[PDB]
Amino acid sequence: WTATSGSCKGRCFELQEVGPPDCRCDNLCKSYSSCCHDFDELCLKTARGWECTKDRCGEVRNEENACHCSEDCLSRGDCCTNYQVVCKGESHWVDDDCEEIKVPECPAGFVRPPLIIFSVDGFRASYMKKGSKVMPNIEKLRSCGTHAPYMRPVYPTKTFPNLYTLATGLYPESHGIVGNSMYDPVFDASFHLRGREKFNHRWWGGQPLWITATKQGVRAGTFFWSVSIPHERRILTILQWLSLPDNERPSVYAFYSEQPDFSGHKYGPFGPEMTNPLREIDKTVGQLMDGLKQLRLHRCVNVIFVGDHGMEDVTCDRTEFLSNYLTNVDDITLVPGTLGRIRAKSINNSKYDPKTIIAALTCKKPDQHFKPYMKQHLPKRLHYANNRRIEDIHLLVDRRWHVARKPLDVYKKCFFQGDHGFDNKVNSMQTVFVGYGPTFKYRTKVPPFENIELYNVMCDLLGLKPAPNNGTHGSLNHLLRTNTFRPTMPDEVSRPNYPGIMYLQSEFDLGCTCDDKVENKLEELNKRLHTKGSTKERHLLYGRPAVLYRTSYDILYHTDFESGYSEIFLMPLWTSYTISKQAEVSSIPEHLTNCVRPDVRVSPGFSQNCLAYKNDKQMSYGFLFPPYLSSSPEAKYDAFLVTNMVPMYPAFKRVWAYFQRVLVKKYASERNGVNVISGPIFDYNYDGLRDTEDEIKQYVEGSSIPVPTHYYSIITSCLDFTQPADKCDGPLSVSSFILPHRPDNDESCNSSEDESKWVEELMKMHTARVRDIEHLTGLDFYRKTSRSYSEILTLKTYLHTYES
Ligand SMILES: *[C@@H]1O[C@H](CO)[C@@H](O[C@@H]2O[C@H](CO)[C@@H](O[C@@H]3O[C@H](CO[C@H]4O[C@H](CO[C@H]5O[C@H](CO)[C@@H](O)[C@H](O)[C@@H]5O)[C@@H](O)[C@H](O[C@H]5O[C@H](CO)[C@@H](O)[C@H](O)[C@@H]5O[C@H]5O[C@H](CO)[C@@H](O)[C@H](O)[C@@H]5O)[C@@H]4O)[C@@H](O)[C@H](O[C@H]4O[C@H](CO)[C@@H](O)[C@H](O)[C@@H]4O[C@H]4O[C@H](CO)[C@@H](O)[C@H](O)[C@@H]4O)[C@@H]3O)[C@H](O)[C@H]2NC(C)=O)[C@H](O)[C@H]1NC(C)=O
Ligand SMILES: O=C(COc1ccc(OC(F)(F)F)cc1)N1C[C@H]2CN(C(=O)c3ccc4[nH]nnc4c3)C[C@@H]2C1
Ligand SMILES: [Ca+2]
Ligand SMILES: [Cl-]
Ligand SMILES: [K+]
Ligand code: NA
Ligand SMILES: [Zn+2]
Repeated sequence: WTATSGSCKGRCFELQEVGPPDCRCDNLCKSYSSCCHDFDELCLKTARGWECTKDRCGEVRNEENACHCSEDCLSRGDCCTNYQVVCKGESHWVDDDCEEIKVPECPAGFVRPPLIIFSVDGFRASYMKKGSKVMPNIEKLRSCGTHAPYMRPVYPTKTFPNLYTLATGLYPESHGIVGNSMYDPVFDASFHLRGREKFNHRWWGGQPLWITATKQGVRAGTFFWSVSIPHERRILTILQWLSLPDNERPSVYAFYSEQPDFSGHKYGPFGPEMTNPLREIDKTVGQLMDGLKQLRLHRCVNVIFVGDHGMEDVTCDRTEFLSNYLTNVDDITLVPGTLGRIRAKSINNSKYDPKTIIAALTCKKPDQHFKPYMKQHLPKRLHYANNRRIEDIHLLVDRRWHVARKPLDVYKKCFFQGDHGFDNKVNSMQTVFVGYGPTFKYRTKVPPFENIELYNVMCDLLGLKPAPNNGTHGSLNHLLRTNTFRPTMPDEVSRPNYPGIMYLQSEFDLGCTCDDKVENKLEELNKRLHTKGSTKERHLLYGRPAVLYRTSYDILYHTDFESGYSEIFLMPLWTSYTISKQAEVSSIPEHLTNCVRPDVRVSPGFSQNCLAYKNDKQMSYGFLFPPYLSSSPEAKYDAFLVTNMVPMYPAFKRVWAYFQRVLVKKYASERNGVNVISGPIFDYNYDGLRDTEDEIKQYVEGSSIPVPTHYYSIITSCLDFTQPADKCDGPLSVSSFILPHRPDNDESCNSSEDESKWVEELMKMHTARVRDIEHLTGLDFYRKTSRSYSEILTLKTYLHTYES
């Protein structure tokens, strides 16, 4: 209850939110039904419109006007944005040549260049090129400032999760806004687009930029705008706030546009009706820049033009219905549309079973346009699992489709032609980034990057310490002229041991055999050299990975590969090897098919054993360095050491073998050699972060051999592929993946076919950043290169997306 009997006189868009039951006048009061009686009259003036005309010039101030063309308007801070153009012979900002802004040019009393965030809903990346004719203001920011060809949103590519990811630098799983619609089972409360629950603070995790600023003494404009406040009023309010006295003036501001998203839903991303909303956005950008120029701020303020997600063609007739798959359709609740989330309709129903739901949804129709997952088996690059608000069952919907529960949900709930929400690597969901200002670079294109990285840079722009977040601070330093953040590499926490030969063969009782009793200082001094590290600079091109937690592990050298072998997990944390363009693939000799060899550098007590794999009817084993790529028959024996073995389900050995036998060589052929680092990942609580040993839920039967949830590989080569991977003088090129280690290939509907028709497609879906592997393994890669640390941070955030 508000006593809406007070007045907004001189309080319009006040920056303190006064507490009930004084009446409110802030840009949010409408949404709370709490505005003073006279809010509309005083604060939402519209008389005479938004532009000065020739006859208004020098007018007598009339306070009823939406904006002013009188002589006192510059000092009152409330001229129409085109005042100087119309009345003082000035040019529009878009008509001025662009001129490098080397230093901030700010009025006296400004302590730092203000930051203005101009955010646009549904602004698809390809609008920058495709709409460029009708957006001259936006085109000027883009070509004169710093721009990326596109910016990757987070999953799901829905509005609330992405705008709040922009504000916090966090994945939705960590900030808690995991959809536009949510149920939280602990609160027992629902979050909806319509209604008052969504305003409650307990949904909103993390620390958004306006709170980070405020706590550090930087004042912030209010980020939220009621839908019915016209764009022109939002702009004039920002400019008014920029004329406040020094002690009252914010340093950071946001503008938000519901367009082009709003028309994109009705007309599709490229409908002919979309040209108007692009013109209109651009005209708003021009009003802002004209208004800044008037206040002498156009070479002082940093502007970010940034979208939340793109927009795809999606129509009612491209809907899949769960009623065509499930017999028990009324026992589930579905969150529907461009993603699916399924939970039980009632917790009192003990006949509910996720396994039979998943199975009824798996590979059931030839053209099926969604795929079911338990949330922990989603591609780790989505980081969409670690939150009680994300339902255990997830459907990843193909681009251009919806999923709904029953046909009656579509016709009695076409009505629309565009939507978004799909997988964040989809081209149509990509969005935009431009920075323009003294602190951004001049006419500089930067590579695509993810929206989780912007929060750190916004903090950098405002001299703030960011709250802990999912960006990699320093990865976007190349966007900035100054204010760069200079990180240092993390300190290694555990140092390796370098074991020599310490055990005789008969000390091992592992149930392993190898047909190897077949056998000079020519070929004998040479083998000693190889076990001491003599070929280590061929196979370890960027230094050893550092271990950033407390553990016990051994470096092991071999002719063809080097490994860091964990005595705690009984297998390598990492295995590093280089395959040149010239390398040849050989088969495993007949006699050596089941060969496993004790490693005389490593105690029986810290080794796996073959018996456990024999006794374990479900689990087999594979090798991290592939026997197929051995440099010689003799070197091949090294690949069968017990210390190169890792537990693998037969189903997963199909994927791994094809990767190792076919794909590594293919990559070495195309990239002019590749360095590969491979290893296991344990993430049983699906939090994106390395498990400690007491979190492991599965072992090889009768043993202490822990079973990985995933296997990773990082594949590096020279960005200039005229140089071979092992003699590369400049920037690197990387692709990586984190394959889920699963006992079936149910994910891959074509898997009964030959691996050439399905494995590479699985791997592409599970593409990852080196940074994703860092979090999952507690390792730090690329510690010894000739590149600057900032450039290495950017390489570690790279994602190879396989889109066109
Ligand atoms: C992406 O980046 C993010 C952010 O960096 C990473 O997420 C962080 O990762 C940490 C490890 O998972 C985690 O540390 C936890 O935190 C526990 C305390 O957490 C609360 O406090 C947080 C701080 O708020 C304040 O921030 C500043 C200082 O930074 C202050 O000035 C202000 O005053 C702020 O208020 C807060 O952020 C956090 O919020 C979460 O939970 C809220 C609901 O309660 C949500 O609103 C919000 O959205 C957050 O939700 C996410 O995170 C939680 C995990 O916290 C998760 O469950 C949700 O699903 C969701 O994903 C809290 O309010 C701390 O107590 C923990 O310590 C335990 O474990 C250690 C083991 O070493 C023990 O020492 C300790 O005793 C304790 O164990 C005990 O408790 C156990 C139960 O957990 C029990 O089993 C056990 O037996 C013991 O009794 C631990 O440090 C961060 O909280 C988390 N931060 C955020 C924002 O998510 C993320 O990892 C990155 N992702 C990737 C892939 O890299
Ligand atoms: O006023 C703002 C600006 O809010 C920020 C926050 C952070 C922010 O972060 C920053 F600054 F870093 F960009 C920027 C603007 N609003 C965000 C709007 C989204 N709304 C929807 O109703 C909605 C729901 C589903 C949709 N699908 N498609 N479009 C959709 C739109 C109303 C909200 C009002
Ligand atoms: Ca984990
Ligand atoms: Cl949602
Ligand atoms: K077995
Ligand atoms: Na299959
Ligand atoms: Zn939308």
